[PDB]
Amino acid sequence: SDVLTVSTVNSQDQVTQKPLRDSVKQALKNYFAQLNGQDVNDLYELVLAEVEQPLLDMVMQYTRGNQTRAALMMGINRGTLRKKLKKYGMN
Amino acid sequence: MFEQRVNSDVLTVSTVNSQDQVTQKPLRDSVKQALKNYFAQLNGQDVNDLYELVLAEVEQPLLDMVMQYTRGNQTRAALMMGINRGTLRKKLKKYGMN
DNA sequence: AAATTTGTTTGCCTGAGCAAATTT
DNA sequence: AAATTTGCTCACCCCAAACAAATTT
Repeated sequence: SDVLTVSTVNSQDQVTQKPLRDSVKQALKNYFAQLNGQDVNDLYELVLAEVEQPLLDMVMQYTRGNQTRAALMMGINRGTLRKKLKKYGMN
Repeated sequence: MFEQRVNSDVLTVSTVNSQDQVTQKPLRDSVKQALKNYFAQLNGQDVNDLYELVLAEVEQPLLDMVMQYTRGNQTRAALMMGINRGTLRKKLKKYGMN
């Protein structure tokens, strides 16, 4: 059903999958609890930078450095991918 | 007075370790693992949309939490996300969040 | 009734090329 | 020596702004 999942453990040491979206939700619930009405400036860039870094990181590992195959898997423009890599200084 | 809290530690998730001690670990790592599993469980065809896949999986909950936190308010929402109110409307429509 | 938000209009990623360089 | 990939140029979404209408303070 879901293709992006992570591994969880419960009290009874069973390992079970939960969707990544649930983890993201958890992280933000946390972030929000810790701040007390202190305003949030750029939450979108925050999350995005937090999520692109390991995305680029895993497809550059998977395509063994091949930016062309990487860009194809991701479904984005080769130039775009260059841009993103320069942005997080993985290059 | 102020201890450093780095970017990987701002958005975090509760993990359980080899000693049943609960610890906060980066959201980065959750994404990382979801992808490692998505790869290892891929026998073995091509992928053409990894980016939109991840992106939707991460936008949906970000949009959800922000709206809960602004009690439905789209102006405050778009303002704290740091995006134009119009595109916030666009994303919201795209995910059926109305 | 005044202030704010909504819903709606307006006007800063990509394919294709191409030579250099790298892998096959 | 061929094929592929890279680095680099070219020129089809996000944004502020505006405004009336709805809503919330």
